[PDB]
Amino acid sequence: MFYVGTMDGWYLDTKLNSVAIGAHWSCFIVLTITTFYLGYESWTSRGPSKRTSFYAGYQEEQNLALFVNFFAMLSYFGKIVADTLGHNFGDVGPFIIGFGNYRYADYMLTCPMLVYDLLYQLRAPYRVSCSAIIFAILMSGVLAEFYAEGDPRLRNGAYAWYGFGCFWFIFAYSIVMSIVAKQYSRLAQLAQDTGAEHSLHVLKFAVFTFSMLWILFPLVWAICPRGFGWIDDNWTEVAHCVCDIVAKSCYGFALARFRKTYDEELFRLL
Amino acid sequence: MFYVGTMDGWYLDTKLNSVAIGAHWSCFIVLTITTFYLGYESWTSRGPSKRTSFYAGYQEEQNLALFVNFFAMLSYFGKIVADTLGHNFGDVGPFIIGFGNYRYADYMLTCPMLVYDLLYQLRAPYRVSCSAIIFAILMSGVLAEFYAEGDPRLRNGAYAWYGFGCFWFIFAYSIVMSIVAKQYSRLAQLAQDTGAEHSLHVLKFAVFTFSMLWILFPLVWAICPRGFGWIDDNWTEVAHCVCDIVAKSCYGFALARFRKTYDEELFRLL
Amino acid sequence: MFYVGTMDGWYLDTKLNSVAIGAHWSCFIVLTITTFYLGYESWTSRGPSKRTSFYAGYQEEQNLALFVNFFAMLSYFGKIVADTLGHNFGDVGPFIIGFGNYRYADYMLTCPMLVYDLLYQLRAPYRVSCSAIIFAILMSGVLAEFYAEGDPRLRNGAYAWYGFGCFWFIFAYSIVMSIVAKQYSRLAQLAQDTGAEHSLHVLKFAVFTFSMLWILFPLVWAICPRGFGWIDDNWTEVAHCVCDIVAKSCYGFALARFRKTYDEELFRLL
Ligand SMILES: CC(C)CCC[C@@H](C)[C@H]1CC[C@H]2[C@@H]3CC=C4C[C@@H](O)CC[C@]4(C)[C@H]3CC[C@]12C
Ligand SMILES: CC(C)CCC[C@@H](C)[C@H]1CC[C@H]2[C@@H]3CC=C4C[C@@H](O)CC[C@]4(C)[C@H]3CC[C@]12C
Ligand SMILES: CC(C)CCC[C@@H](C)[C@H]1CC[C@H]2[C@@H]3CC=C4C[C@@H](O)CC[C@]4(C)[C@H]3CC[C@]12C
Ligand SMILES: CC(C)CCC[C@@H](C)[C@H]1CC[C@H]2[C@@H]3CC=C4C[C@@H](O)CC[C@]4(C)[C@H]3CC[C@]12C
Ligand SMILES: CC(C)CCC[C@@H](C)[C@H]1CC[C@H]2[C@@H]3CC=C4C[C@@H](O)CC[C@]4(C)[C@H]3CC[C@]12C
Ligand SMILES: CC(C)CCC[C@@H](C)[C@H]1CC[C@H]2[C@@H]3CC=C4C[C@@H](O)CC[C@]4(C)[C@H]3CC[C@]12C
Ligand SMILES: *C/C=C(C)/C=C/C=C(C)/C=C/C1=C(C)CCCC1(C)C
Ligand SMILES: *C/C=C(C)/C=C/C=C(C)/C=C/C1=C(C)CCCC1(C)C
Ligand SMILES: *C/C=C(C)/C=C/C=C(C)/C=C/C1=C(C)CCCC1(C)C
Ligand SMILES: CCCCCCCCCCCCCCCC(=O)O
Ligand SMILES: CCCCCCCCCCCCCCCC(=O)O
Ligand SMILES: CCCCCCCCCCCCCCCC(=O)O
Ligand SMILES: CCCCCCCCCCCCCCCC(=O)O
Ligand SMILES: CCCCCCCCCCCCCCCC(=O)O
Ligand SMILES: CCCCCCCCCCCCCCCC(=O)O
Repeated sequence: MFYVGTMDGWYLDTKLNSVAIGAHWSCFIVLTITTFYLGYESWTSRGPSKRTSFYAGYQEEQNLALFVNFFAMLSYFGKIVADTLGHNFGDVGPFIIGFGNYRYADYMLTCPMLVYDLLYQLRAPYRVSCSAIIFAILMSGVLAEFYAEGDPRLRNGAYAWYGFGCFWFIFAYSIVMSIVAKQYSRLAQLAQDTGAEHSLHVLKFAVFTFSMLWILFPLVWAICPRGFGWIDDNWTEVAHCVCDIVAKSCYGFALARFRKTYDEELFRLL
Repeated sequence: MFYVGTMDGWYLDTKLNSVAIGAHWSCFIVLTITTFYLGYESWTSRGPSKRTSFYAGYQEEQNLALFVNFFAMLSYFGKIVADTLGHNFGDVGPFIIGFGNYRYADYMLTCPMLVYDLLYQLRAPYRVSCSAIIFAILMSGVLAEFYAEGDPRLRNGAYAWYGFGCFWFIFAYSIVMSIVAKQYSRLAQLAQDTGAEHSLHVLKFAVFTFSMLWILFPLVWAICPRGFGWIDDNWTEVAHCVCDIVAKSCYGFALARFRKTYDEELFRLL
Repeated sequence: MFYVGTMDGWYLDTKLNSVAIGAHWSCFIVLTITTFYLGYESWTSRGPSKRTSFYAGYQEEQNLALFVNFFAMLSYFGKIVADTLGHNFGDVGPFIIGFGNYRYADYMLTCPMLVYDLLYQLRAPYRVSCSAIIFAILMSGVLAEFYAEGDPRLRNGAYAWYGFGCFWFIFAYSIVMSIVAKQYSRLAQLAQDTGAEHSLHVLKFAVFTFSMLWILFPLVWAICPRGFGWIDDNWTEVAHCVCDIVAKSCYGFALARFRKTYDEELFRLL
């Protein structure tokens, strides 16, 4: 009778329309392109010096954007296999971290890597600590799905867990931004008028812009059928596809361009 | 008919009484307090020198006690949401590492971090190796729950897995204590009568005391309905709450006090 | 009606014969022996210098073969407990990473460690990156099991996921071998005729031989009931036991012998 968390739910027909299926295809294609591009950048990178063969091979923190895009691509491969077979893939079948049959179970793998990577660009403190908190926020979102989709007697568990996640998200942000802020401040005074100043401006704004676009995820939760229900389940899939293209692919391309142009300029100051 | 491992089990009414629910509330409050306290110590720590701003931010091994308390707090948040909704949370619903709807599934995340942290205080060898073995012991305990709570035809699987876990636990201990012993021995001769001797005495006894209190977990298993059944399921929840307050919170406060008083005294010798 | 992914499947009688049960016993005994042997080598190792007490304790990358054998031993302990109780253990019960009730769910823990260890022997670049890709390939194999064993309407999902895994496996190999190749090339010119040359020859061939034996896993998939069905489920269990003895135990013994004889000879060049 309740399908969430079961194999019975997995064998049902897909509830998704052409709009949601099209969004999954679009997201998979963009993530696959980004993965091959970031793979090429990883192979050919010689570092800021431009004299170290397989630089990204020895400094493997450089491959974090590649692995974010690669794991997101694997998750969307699963969504398009399920869509083309025409079976239900929403919060049914086996619970596997890094796989997106459970909403936010894919992000539990990729988001901690993405926050680590963002903070690593500014050599910011609390990188592992912010990855751990993001892991717990995404766990909160997974548990809110089980309550939201289960027996309506337990529905208020979804708000308890959303609230917990939002609490720690606001906390994490209000500490993260106060690190990104101090890291730019340190380097800004250090940079003086050297020309590294302009690249350092760009790095702070890019890292801040991509950080702040993460607020779209709890906002989509609030407007979708989990909260107010102003958008349906099909448009929620479209909202997540767009947010994933921005958070992972556009981030991946933006960072890859920064490393192409401004890496050495800041490698002396960072 | 058998509920362990199923969503059907999750929708049943809670089997817990007021004593077990009160123990969960008490444990959640203490873990939340410890988390905020250890968060404050992490933010304000300047290291043993007292001259490094955001020391714990760059030396993130210092945040391990914080993350143990934070993940235990998340697990107990889940128990009190389930208690207040009034649904069954004992070995039912989705299997998620770091979440305590399966007994020992929460500990699979926090215990390896806690053993790493203990051995890191003495700069002991085999820190990752001891974290790996503790992970396997807690896996053993998870698998013993599935056999203990399932079809009684398979009940003897619970003893096979408890035995496996106990075997490797005795092994791990009988090697760990022989490291803690040699690490104190090395530093004891090195310390001479310098005043660092007294702090080093305290560190060995504290690390040994907290290590030895981990024997309470397999002893609670033996006395609870899994073994002899001298205590019921409600008193087992109380026993785990008390053991968690000692193993995580009291450990967290004890370590934080050691770092406040004796960090620099031993940072020259460690 | 479909048992894959369910607790109902776990309570069924074993489908395995004496040949498959004997293979599980044989594999468990060999992995346990290898674990105790590699444990002894870890304890007594003094490094290439032969002057560092608990060398493997401080350089914990040396314990990777030990932890591969230890986790494989835990997985086979589970198979023999299930065989002796006489219950079904094939892709039923709880999904737990590092546990082999789901085919390839045990390997998701051990294979990334094993590829890290192989590449670490040659100080090869892309070690974490190759561990991440192997993790995704083994995830692909897990998802192909759910489709292969479920509702036959969704059977073609098994080929989609096998294809995805094979694609990234060929990719990973065709990049890995081009690293092992360049790492041997670098050291070969560096070694000249010093006597380190002969040991370096042995290391390249051993690492290449063990790397290439990993092709047996997707080949067994193709010949077993997942693909052409030339062998039955019982002989598939035997094929995996033999492949595990070679990939983990024989690897473990071969590496341990290399470190006994040729460690110092190459520690100056590596
Ligand atoms: C989406 C499916 C069909 C996979 C196709 C991936 C395509 C788009 C990938 C694979 C190889 C890639 C190319 C690899 C190398 C280079 C050289 C350099 O100048 C950067 C871009 C460029 C030219 C890449 C563009 C994207 C690319 C063409
Ligand atoms: C990047 C673009 C160009 C290529 C698309 C790649 C993937 C997503 C495509 C290519 C071929 C596809 C498969 C083609 C055939 C079948 C059989 C059908 O009964 C179920 C769907 C299934 C199993 C498809 C799933 C999706 C699939 C694996
Ligand atoms: C349990 C629920 C209600 C959450 C409440 C957490 C409370 C207990 C936390 C939040 C902020 C914390 C304080 C933060 C900072 C300091 C300064 C220093 O002198 C150590 C203790 C002290 C004074 C902390 C004591 C505990 C504290 C008051
Ligand atoms: C630390 C102390 C002071 C604060 C306690 C925090 C948490 C555990 C409390 C505060 C408010 C609580 C919620 C209040 C309202 C409801 C609706 C009810 O139908 C189910 C329980 C549920 C969902 C509660 C779960 C537990 C809860 C989230
Ligand atoms: C498979 C079950 C019964 C467990 C038994 C494990 C046995 C085979 C293990 C445990 C202790 C091990 C021994 C430990 C130490 C040494 C000394 C050295 O010269 C290497 C081999 C040798 C002699 C080992 C051989 C294997 C050994 C005997
Ligand atoms: C290495 C060799 C020498 C020792 C073998 C170790 C393990 C695999 C053996 C030793 C004793 C065995 C147990 C003996 C008794 C029972 C009770 C029976 O109703 C179910 C099987 C079960 C639970 C067995 C499972 C496997 C077991 C745990
Ligand atoms: C690649 C995907 C990214 C970067 C996703 C990030 C998602 C979040 C920050 C989600 C956060 C949420 C909360 C703050 C509350 C609980 C619900 C979530 C999971 C949507
Ligand atoms: C914060 C919680 C802690 C430190 C818990 C530690 C738990 C253990 C060491 C449990 C060990 C067990 C065995 C030795 C055998 C199997 C049963 C267990 C899991 C209770
Ligand atoms: C100890 C076990 C080892 C080293 C196992 C390795 C297994 C693989 C490389 C398996 C690979 C597969 C694919 C290439 C495609 C999908 C099916 C798999 C999982 C068999
Ligand atoms: C340390 C944790 C801090 C507290 C964070 C969680 C607090 C928010 C709980 C929200 C519960 C909302 C329940 C709504 C009930 C209703 O619909 O009437
Ligand atoms: C932390 C980022 C910002 C998140 C903004 C949260 C705004 C509150 C959303 C609550 C939605 C759940 C309650 C809706 C219930 C209903 O009216 O049906
Ligand atoms: C390397 C592994 C070492 C062995 C560790 C496990 C051995 C203990 C097995 C205990 C089985 C107890 C079964 C009791 C059967 C009964 O009740 O009659
Ligand atoms: C390794 C730490 C010490 C653990 C102490 C173990 C003591 C044996 C407990 C076995 C309990 C299981 C058998 C009870 C069966 C019964 O009598 O009903
Ligand atoms: C980036 C991903 C690359 C593509 C890798 C997967 C492509 C192989 C898909 C195989 C599908 C085979 C379906 C067979 C259908 C049938 O039986 O008729
Ligand atoms: C990447 C390593 C090599 C793998 C070799 C793959 C060979 C193709 C195997 C496809 C098997 C699945 C299709 C069989 C369908 C059938 O005929 O019943």
